[PDB]
Amino acid sequence: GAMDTPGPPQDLKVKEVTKTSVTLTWDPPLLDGGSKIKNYIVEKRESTRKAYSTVATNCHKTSWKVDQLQEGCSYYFRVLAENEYGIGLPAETAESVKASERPLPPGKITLMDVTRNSVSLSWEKPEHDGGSRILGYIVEMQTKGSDKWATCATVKVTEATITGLIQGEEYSFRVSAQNEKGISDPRQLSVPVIAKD
Repeated sequence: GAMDTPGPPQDLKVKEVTKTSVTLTWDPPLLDGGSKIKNYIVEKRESTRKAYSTVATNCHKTSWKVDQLQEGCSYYFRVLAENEYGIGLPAETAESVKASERPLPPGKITLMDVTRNSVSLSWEKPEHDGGSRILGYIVEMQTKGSDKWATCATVKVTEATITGLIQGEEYSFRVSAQNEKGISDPRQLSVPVIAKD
């Protein structure tokens, strides 16, 4: 049949993303051009650059982890199959991917006020945002006796007052930071709080 370089890799996608790396996965071309695919070539393009940079020339599996990326920058990726006639058609990712990840947790939670029906909390911003700006915080509460944590506030500022508490009941609180990539581990307030006064 046809004698040619190979068709494009199929279903190229980004499997995982961190502030320093992206893992790619794909499937073999539907057409090899009549000669065995010897290897794949993997390339990256920081989105402001006109030229790709080659990351691997002898990739022998349908996956590759591209590392040493620059935090906060966005990238396109390209994979080509190669046979004895040379380099095949490119598969390129449809959208750019930003090298960033979910943030670190907020700083230590500080208990600011307690009354018979409320608790006020304050915290510092995360030590690092993972490369994507903090969008806000999720406060969760646990009531004595419960096997669950429940969201009790979603705020953009670094403080929250939780109202509607029962006098004499004991509550625990934790806070997580969120950005466009995900949500940090929660940081729990160091001690439970009895609603009183």
